[PDB]
Amino acid sequence: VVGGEDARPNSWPWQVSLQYDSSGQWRHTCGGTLVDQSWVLTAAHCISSSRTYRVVLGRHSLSTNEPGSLAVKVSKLVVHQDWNSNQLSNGNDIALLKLASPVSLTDKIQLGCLPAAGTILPNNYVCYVTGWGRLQTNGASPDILQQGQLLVVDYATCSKPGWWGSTVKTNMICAGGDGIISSCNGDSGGPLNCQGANGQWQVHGIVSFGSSLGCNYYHKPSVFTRVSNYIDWINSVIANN
Ligand SMILES: *C(=O)[C@H](CC=C)[C@H]1CCC[C@@H]1O
Repeated sequence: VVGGEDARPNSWPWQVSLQYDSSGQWRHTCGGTLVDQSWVLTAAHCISSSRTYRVVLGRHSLSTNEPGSLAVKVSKLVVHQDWNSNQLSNGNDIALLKLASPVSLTDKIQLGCLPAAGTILPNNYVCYVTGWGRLQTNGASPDILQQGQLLVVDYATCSKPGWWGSTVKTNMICAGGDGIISSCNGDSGGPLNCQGANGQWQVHGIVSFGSSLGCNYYHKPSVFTRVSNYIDWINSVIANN
């Protein structure tokens, strides 16, 4: 996250680290959200069928084995069937990962709540992106979970040709776009968290893409997969695997 700050420890208890095996080291590559005791939600672009995956849960520092943090092997990968890696701007950038065994819920490890089907956030809605990605474009990755505040930019604005133009579809969410705060490489797959009308935190987006001009860029909002578009698919995959 560029332009953000350290999260409070364990305050985003659904946030996952998605890691792969790199030459006998476990290496962070994407974020994710725990969405059921057996399933993590993430971005399809984070998945290669050739890598091997584990998920780390209940974490704050990526390098410290903190008490009550947990690594679990990932055993099944389910990418959205309409995802095309060669057409990232079509959307459908979504994947569900099955854990080898269910996690027990705790104070540090909780489920992230999804919005109703079809829910659209209005312009300037307040949300927060979280992750262990880069702190600036091509710069450092933190050890500690960051968060950053991002306001929703609605479709009508974000599709303008000064913004993303036609890169952006109604199956995505735009947030940010001031050039101060953004997601960045390494935040991919993790949550856009927005608090619903009754206090509750919900995960509305999955970090998908930013601009080749830079992670933080005026009138290039960070783009997210819109979770309220796949509620039905998420539940089918879970019932059927
Ligand atoms: C994820 O962190 C990145 C988007 C965030 C702004 C992805 C861009 C391509 C590589 C990475 O997976």
